[PDB]
Amino acid sequence: GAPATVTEQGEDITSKKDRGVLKIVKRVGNGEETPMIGDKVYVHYKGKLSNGKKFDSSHDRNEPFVFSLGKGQVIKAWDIGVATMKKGEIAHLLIKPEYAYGSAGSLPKIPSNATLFFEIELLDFKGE
Ligand SMILES: COc1cc2cc(c1OC)OCCOC/C=C/CCOC(=O)[C@@H]1CCCCN1C(=O)[C@H]2C1CCCCC1
Repeated sequence: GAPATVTEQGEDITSKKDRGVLKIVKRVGNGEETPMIGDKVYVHYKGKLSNGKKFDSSHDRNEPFVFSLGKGQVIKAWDIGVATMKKGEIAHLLIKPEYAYGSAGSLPKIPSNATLFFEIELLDFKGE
């Protein structure tokens, strides 16, 4: 499935090159700008545990998901991954626990030491 494809084929976008955040661009976006830290970012996403045992989508709530990049509003892997995306891009991310919820997890949704998968569409971003 998509998670295994990212394992095999994704780019390691971590600074440490520890394969903690792997990315495939699935649909190319437009322009040269990518979000800077502080920017207000608008996304649609679908996510799940690598193992399929829980799922989540912006669509569940009927509206884009909006966050400020780098303000600790989302997991580290999103701050790292979404900062690489262009407006209109769709990407897949596979994420090791050290860039998500770690050894503690976040019960009941996220177990300890969980690997996470997301599809993310970058709809728009704007400067603070
Ligand atoms: C650990 O708690 C949750 C995790 C996730 C979704 C949750 C959630 O309950 C608070 O509720 C849906 C509404 O929440 C909005 C974003 C939350 C920030 C925390 O989430 C994140 O930083 C990441 C990136 C942004 C989108 C949501 N995502 C999640 O980790 C998801 C999680 C994805 C894997 C499957 C289960 C849900």
